[PDB]
Amino acid sequence: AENPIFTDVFTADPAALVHKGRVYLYAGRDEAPDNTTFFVMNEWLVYSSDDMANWEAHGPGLRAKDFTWAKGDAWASQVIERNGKFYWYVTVRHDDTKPGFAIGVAVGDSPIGPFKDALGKALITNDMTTDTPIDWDDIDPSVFIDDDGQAYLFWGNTRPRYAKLKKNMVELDGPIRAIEGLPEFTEAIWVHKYQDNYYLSYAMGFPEKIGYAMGKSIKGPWVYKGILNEVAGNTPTNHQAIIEFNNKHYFIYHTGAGRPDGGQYRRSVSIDELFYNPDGTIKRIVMTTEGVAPNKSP
Ligand SMILES: [Ca+2]
Repeated sequence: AENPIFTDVFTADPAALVHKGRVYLYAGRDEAPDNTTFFVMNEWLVYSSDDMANWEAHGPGLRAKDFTWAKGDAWASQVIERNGKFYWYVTVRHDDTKPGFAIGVAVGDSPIGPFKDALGKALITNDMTTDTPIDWDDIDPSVFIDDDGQAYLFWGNTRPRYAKLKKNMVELDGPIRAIEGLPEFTEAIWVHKYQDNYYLSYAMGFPEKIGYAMGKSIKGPWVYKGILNEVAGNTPTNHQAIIEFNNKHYFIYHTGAGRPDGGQYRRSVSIDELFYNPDGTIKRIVMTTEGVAPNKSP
């Protein structure tokens, strides 16, 4: 379970879920030939584990070009289960009909697919959010289903936003709302709940750290609580996912510590353990070479 956990490919922008006693881990595959130009990402890979230490590779689960309305760029994504189906929210570069990055959604009958575009068009297009002129604000989706059954889509670079999702998971319900209270917000929202607190962690500043805020409701208000993760080894992007599995908590992220020539466009998923303080704040992550111990259900 030494970090990075996969040595034969470069993996980035991790997301994870727990389904029938296995963790499923989703990540973009970095195919950039070096760290000199830009991200080259075409497909997302799927892995699974019953102990957080030994991982089964399932191969590509989805490709950016699977969305007929996308140019490419298999950017940050997240998968969630509802009512027996799996909804995969993706960042992709939209074709020129609606210039800029966008958020798509695919649907699958199992955690490993087969996945297909659930809409045949984008869920969020760049032109739906014009309070900033940049064309990469509509990236990095995070999805959450609250205890009352209301689902929510969070996203954004520069401008943090969320909206309710309909029960079908593929349609917005009501207004796109701006989120307040996240100082130095950059991108990469992850939302989770533990006991009676909600947590919104995010990439903060640039080069990126991870900051986080706590709320008593999924609607906020969000109260900033400080740095969750220092700048990650040899990468300016710091992209995280937090899950609870078998009575432990896991901070899944990426570094540029892989070989050969890991770096900003050739990243590697890593995992370390996450610990709560009694008051529900989170101890700052310690990023390690050793990673996590096996934690299989007895
Ligand atoms: Ca926009």
